Amino acid sequence: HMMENINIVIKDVGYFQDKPQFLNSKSVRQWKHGTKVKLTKHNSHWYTGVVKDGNKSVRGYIYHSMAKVTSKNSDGSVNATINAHAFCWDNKKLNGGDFINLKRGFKGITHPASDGFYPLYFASRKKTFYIPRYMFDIKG
Repeated sequence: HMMENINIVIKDVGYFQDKPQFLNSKSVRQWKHGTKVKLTKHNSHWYTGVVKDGNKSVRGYIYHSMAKVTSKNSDGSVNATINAHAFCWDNKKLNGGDFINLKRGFKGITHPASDGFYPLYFASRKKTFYIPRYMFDIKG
């Protein structure tokens, strides 16, 4: 049994990445569901904001479906609540194509991936989706 499975759970967070992309980005923050933040609209699909790591200001980007806007500030910023969810994609670009919104706490099975693209086989679909490491925990 050289082949292995991994039980995974999708994190209870929204992803505030160092770039407005899911591939080859680092999390500046993984904000718990319900966290209240200030953001600015960056484009049709992304918000941006700034946080402090020590005295250093760091910019991040969060996908529109992970941020519920509750009010609009005069300076053009917005006040929002984080809506935690993840994604898996039918290709390793992690950008459009066929993708699925995975609910916070979604329980899945995957396999060791040397390239960091963890495969999810959905019976109902006839296809492999891919989830990056940073969107899930391994029970243990």
